[PDB]
Amino acid sequence: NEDICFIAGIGDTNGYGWGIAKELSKRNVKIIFGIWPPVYNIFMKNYKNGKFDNDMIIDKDKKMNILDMLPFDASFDTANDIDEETKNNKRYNMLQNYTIEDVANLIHQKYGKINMLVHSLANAKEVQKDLLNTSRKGYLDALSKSSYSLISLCKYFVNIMKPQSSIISLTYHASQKVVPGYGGGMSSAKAALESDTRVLAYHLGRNYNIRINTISAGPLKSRAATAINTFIDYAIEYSEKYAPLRQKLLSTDIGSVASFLLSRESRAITGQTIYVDNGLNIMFLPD
Amino acid sequence: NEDICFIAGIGDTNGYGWGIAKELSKRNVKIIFGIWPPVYNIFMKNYKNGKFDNDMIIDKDKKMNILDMLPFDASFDTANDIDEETKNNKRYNMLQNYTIEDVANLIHQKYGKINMLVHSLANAKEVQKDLLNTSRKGYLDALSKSSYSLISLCKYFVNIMKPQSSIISLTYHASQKVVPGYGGGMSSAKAALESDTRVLAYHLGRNYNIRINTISAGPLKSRAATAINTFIDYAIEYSEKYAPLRQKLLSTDIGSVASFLLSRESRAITGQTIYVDNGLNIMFLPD
Amino acid sequence: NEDICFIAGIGDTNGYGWGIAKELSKRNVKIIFGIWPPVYNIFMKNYKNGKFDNDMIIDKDKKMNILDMLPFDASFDTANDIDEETKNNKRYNMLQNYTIEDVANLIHQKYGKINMLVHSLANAKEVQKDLLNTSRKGYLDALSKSSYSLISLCKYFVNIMKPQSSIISLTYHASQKVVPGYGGGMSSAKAALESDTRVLAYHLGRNYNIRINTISAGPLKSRAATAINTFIDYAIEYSEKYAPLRQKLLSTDIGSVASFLLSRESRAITGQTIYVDNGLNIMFLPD
Amino acid sequence: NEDICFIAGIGDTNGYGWGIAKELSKRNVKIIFGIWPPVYNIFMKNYKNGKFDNDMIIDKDKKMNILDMLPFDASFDTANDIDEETKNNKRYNMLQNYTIEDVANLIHQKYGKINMLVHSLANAKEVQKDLLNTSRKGYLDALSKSSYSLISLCKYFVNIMKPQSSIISLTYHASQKVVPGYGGGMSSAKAALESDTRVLAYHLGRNYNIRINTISAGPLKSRAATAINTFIDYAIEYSEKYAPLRQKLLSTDIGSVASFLLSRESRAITGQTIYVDNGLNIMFLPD
Ligand SMILES: NC(=O)c1ccc[n+]([C@@H]2O[C@H](COP(=O)([O-])OP(=O)(O)OC[C@H]3O[C@@H](n4cnc5c(N)ncnc54)[C@H](O)[C@@H]3O)[C@@H](O)[C@H]2O)c1
Ligand SMILES: NC(=O)c1ccc[n+]([C@@H]2O[C@H](COP(=O)([O-])OP(=O)(O)OC[C@H]3O[C@@H](n4cnc5c(N)ncnc54)[C@H](O)[C@@H]3O)[C@@H](O)[C@H]2O)c1
Ligand SMILES: NC(=O)c1ccc[n+]([C@@H]2O[C@H](COP(=O)([O-])OP(=O)(O)OC[C@H]3O[C@@H](n4cnc5c(N)ncnc54)[C@H](O)[C@@H]3O)[C@@H](O)[C@H]2O)c1
Ligand SMILES: NC(=O)c1ccc[n+]([C@@H]2O[C@H](COP(=O)([O-])OP(=O)(O)OC[C@H]3O[C@@H](n4cnc5c(N)ncnc54)[C@H](O)[C@@H]3O)[C@@H](O)[C@H]2O)c1
Ligand SMILES: OCc1ccc(Oc2ccc(Cl)cc2Cl)c(O)c1
Ligand SMILES: OCc1ccc(Oc2ccc(Cl)cc2Cl)c(O)c1
Ligand SMILES: OCc1ccc(Oc2ccc(Cl)cc2Cl)c(O)c1
Ligand SMILES: OCc1ccc(Oc2ccc(Cl)cc2Cl)c(O)c1
Repeated sequence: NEDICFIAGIGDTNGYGWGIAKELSKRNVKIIFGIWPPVYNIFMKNYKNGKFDNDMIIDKDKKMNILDMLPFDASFDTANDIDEETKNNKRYNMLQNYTIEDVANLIHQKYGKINMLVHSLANAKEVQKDLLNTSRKGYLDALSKSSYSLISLCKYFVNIMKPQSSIISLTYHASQKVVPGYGGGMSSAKAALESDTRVLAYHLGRNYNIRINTISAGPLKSRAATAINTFIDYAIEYSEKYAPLRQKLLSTDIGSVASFLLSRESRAITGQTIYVDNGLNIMFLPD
Repeated sequence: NEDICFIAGIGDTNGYGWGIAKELSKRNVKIIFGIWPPVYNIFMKNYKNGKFDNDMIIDKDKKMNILDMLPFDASFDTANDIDEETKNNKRYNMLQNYTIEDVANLIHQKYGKINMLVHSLANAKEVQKDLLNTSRKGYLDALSKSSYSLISLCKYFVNIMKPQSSIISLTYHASQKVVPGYGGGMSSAKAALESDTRVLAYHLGRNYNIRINTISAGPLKSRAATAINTFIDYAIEYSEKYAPLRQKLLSTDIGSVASFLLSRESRAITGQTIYVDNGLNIMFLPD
Repeated sequence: NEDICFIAGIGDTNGYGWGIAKELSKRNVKIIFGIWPPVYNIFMKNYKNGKFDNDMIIDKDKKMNILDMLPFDASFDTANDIDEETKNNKRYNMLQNYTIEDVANLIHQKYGKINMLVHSLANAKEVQKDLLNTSRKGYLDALSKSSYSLISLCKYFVNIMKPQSSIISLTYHASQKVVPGYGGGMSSAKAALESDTRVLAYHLGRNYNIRINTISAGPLKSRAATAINTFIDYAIEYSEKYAPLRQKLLSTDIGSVASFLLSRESRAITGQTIYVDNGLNIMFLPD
Repeated sequence: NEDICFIAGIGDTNGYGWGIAKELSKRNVKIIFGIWPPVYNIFMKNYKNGKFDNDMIIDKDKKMNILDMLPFDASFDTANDIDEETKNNKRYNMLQNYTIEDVANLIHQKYGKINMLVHSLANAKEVQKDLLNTSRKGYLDALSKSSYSLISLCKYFVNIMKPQSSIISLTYHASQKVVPGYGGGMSSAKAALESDTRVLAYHLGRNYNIRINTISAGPLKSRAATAINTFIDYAIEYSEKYAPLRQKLLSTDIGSVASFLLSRESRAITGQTIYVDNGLNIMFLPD
């Protein structure tokens, strides 16, 4: 009663953002979507057209309660940060107040203080090249959009959160062990993120009593996964064959964990990387 | 319903076992206590004399419910392991079916299959001596009671548990980083426990579809903690001053995490060490 | 006989770069210095003036053999990457061929193929602000100069290295555990670096048979350490008081390890973070 | 000179003990072998009959030098620990001073203080059974012989060692990640060993100025490796195909690392697990 969560990084219903939204809904948490401008209008259209009606069903009792849907770009911290090419762009020209500070302000102006924050987004222009062939521009882009965006989101959203609020992001084990196709500095971005989760936990915990953790998810066939070089088909087959738990990993499996970590039940957990991957991370040798 | 939990390692209401019991009770889980014979009688008398009535209060809306109390010694796998001296000992003479196998059979005969199992016990004859000064007997004692007991509980209880059951144990960071005062091969035992948790997640996940995880708890002033000599006041004071979250760590804080890991909501987590310690583990240098 | 090492990141003799140069010298490795342009001329002047003569003494037998000293800026991958403000800058206008590709070319043109590479440099414009107050520009700068620079150096220098060559960089435990004054995204930069060391180890090992590792050094009172917010005086006092080995950490302590990892003796070690810190990293609770 | 190393765990020339001996010999270190009584006689006869002559060749410039060969059983701390049956056993009846304390005293009486100590031994009665199926006796046997033996060697040998001495042992990644086939509580034992290495680095560093580290070696086809059942050919084949460095892992590869960690050149390293495994440990998914 009175819980609000902003979920940054929803493009459709096949990702972890949706799975997190669903499980939170089971707890009656009011959901707000942060949607990347290039895919905002298409998302809105699909929604209006009922494409997601089946995916919104929680069970016999209720449908997902989406409070709001807002364009959100993690590339830009403030209004001042947008360049001419973006201002003049087909998809952006028709929207506004989609930088991180603007979204924080706008949510606060519409619904007040919130208490749950979800970072569920990543990007890397050069993800299809291996680390050794990644440019400076490509590397920094991955860190900017996949790691720095977490820090920015915290800096701006903490002003509009209640004490004892909770924050999560999503990571991948490629930060810790070598995953060949996970290129473009995504492995690097994820390494920074897991470390940043610790440092942030210190500052937010001491200064605001706010917790932050990260979930290291197993493979899910989402939009962005399909962008990597079959990679995702391999990851999923391998996981289902060699993980300790031979079960299909679902986005709601991550969602049920996200929900717990965002609740008061996990009051004593902060700065952690929690693995939700059917135990795959524990294996050395495939058997 | 049909949720039954066996909690192995309860002697009073001051430890993590009680905190886990209270939190599980809040979710309507049936609780069965396994009590070490040296303190079983004192436990029962206190209970009967209503000495724990206060401690069983949940909401003031609700009160803890305990299905059964059973004598239990995690030193003994089967009846045939019990040495003549122990079986005739003043505190054991009067008790029956207290080995790991017998307690498994007993519970199964009385209530059928269970779906939740808690290892919440440790012991070490030589905990007061630092590692270098620990004898072979002392070290092996510590591993036998604090680590092997977990593997044995698993071997015998997996026959009385349903698929998708969950198992948790409790550990301490001294396994990964040096804590002077944590002697006797206790650090050794917790390191083995945390490694055995992975190995067992493999076997139990593939063969039985059963999860196992361990919680690395922060300092609580329990009965056993005081037996370390003072050490625990130091640990508590240090934790409350330097942890990211500066709040008093409660037994029920661990309880609610335990409860989550035991429920179906952590379906995709297995073989992990989950830290519930106000984030202290993430720190390097104090302030 | 015939070993050449390029050391990127020498400003004076109080850092780890110098300590590495010294120990390598003991093995008769030919040393080449990569010196950051802003401090190139001052370094050259001090050298010419004999300020380092005492610091170059190895022992009774010999003086350090410096093959060459070159301006080197890790901010720039190629000639194309330099902007007008830098081209027009007091200290830069008077030098050339100081981008990473130019240095690789120039060394190769002068001395041929080399077999030992050392990354011993970091920078972060906003190091004095905590992570939460660090800007995008500040964060990315730290990653650009402290982490991406390693990848670039490998991409360009592998063309001019022999099979079985070896590469190292320097890191700090702040990537793994929270160190309060280590701000500006340096903790983040170091986290990316340790992870990048793994990914690089894969690519360089499979494609070129080249090894790469990173040394996680304890505190040394160097130029850059003095830039952090007494921090370094605290770090050193604490380390000398609480590390398992109560001895002054010397730059040559790191140098002797760097030397081993750059030699054939460590033929089977790659992608590792090796701690050289008098064991400090193993402690949880100060005693 | 005055460098003397005791190597505990040698039965033939096919293990890591021999490889460590050869590498130490190359540095003019005096070698003393501690040989388990069940294979001591067979070892001596082979040696005397010149069966190891080939294996002792270093450069063809040089040949291994062995100061002494001693019967040694790491099961027994002192003479008073030896059970009547063992002392009268056919293979033990003829031997004397083979406990940890007696071998320490003996070496001290014969050669004075030593500065290098190698634990290169492990055993487990039930290694063929997976963890879940390991008995209490088997598990405790594995910890007693493979882990406790290290602590005991330390306690008794620290009296016959000089300050700035160094101690190494050998471990395997199955402590940290799951390796099916590594049964008997061997994984448990290696996890305890790796934790005890930190705890002992603390005590030994502060009280004696003595270092201790452990090497996590990749697969070598030793005598003991074949006793696991095949398991080791599998491990080797997997390692040579998937490791960053695709070259055959040799015993002397471990030897040279051991030699570095035992020398004064690793003065600032203590309590670490150093991986010498062609970088396999850093990988997540194969190709
Ligand atoms: N899918 C997997 O297998 C997997 C495994 C581990 C971790 N993850 C992580 O989970 C998170 C969610 O991704 P997903 O797997 O659900 O795929 P997804 O495509 O559903 O989610 C990624 C979202 O990030 C958004 N995004 C990209 N750039 C952005 C920017 N600059 N500003 C704002 N939004 C931007 C995209 O619109 C997209 O909706 C990611 O951080 C990913 O790294 C995914
Ligand atoms: N209290 C802390 O600070 C702390 C921190 C980390 C982990 N832990 C862990 O939590 C668990 C419980 O300890 P606690 O702190 O709650 O103290 P506690 O005394 O409340 O719990 C220990 C219980 O284990 C029982 N026990 C001991 N040996 C037994 C045997 N052979 N068979 C059956 N039962 C036996 C004892 O009777 C006792 O009731 C332990 O595993 C401990 O390692 C405690
Ligand atoms: N000193 C410590 O306590 C400590 C502890 C752990 C790690 N380290 C690491 O050791 C490495 C060496 O630093 P140090 O401690 O010897 O101090 P240092 O100042 O002697 O070395 C840092 C060098 O990096 C150079 N540099 C900065 N920006 C550069 C750029 N854009 N291009 C090229 N060079 C640039 C500087 O000129 C300087 O000489 C650093 O990576 C540091 O992070 C230091
Ligand atoms: N070979 C590998 O693949 C591998 C990989 C990682 C670690 N290791 C480790 O290396 C060490 C040596 O094993 P190895 O692979 O060289 O096989 P090995 O047979 O060459 O070494 C084992 C030696 O230990 C001796 N030993 C056993 N019990 C003893 C006791 N109670 N007292 C004294 N000596 C005893 C045996 O006689 C044998 O000579 C072990 O600790 C093992 O765990 C080996
Ligand atoms: O199965 C592993 C896996 C699949 C998808 C992932 O998400 C991304 C990967 C790359 C990029 Cl550019 C963006 C995103 Cl959202 C991910 O992190 C890990
Ligand atoms: O605050 C840290 C801490 C306190 C108590 C603990 O529990 C024990 C410690 C020693 C022994 Cl012999 C038995 C137990 Cl139950 C523990 O594991 C960690
Ligand atoms: O004692 C810990 C410590 C001291 C100095 C360090 O090096 C730097 C720190 C910050 C910046 Cl901007 C640049 C460099 Cl070279 C470092 O990494 C860690
Ligand atoms: O290739 C991995 C590997 C092979 C052999 C090993 O050594 C032993 C394994 C089991 C037992 Cl009973 C005794 C020893 Cl010496 C080991 O530790 C790891």
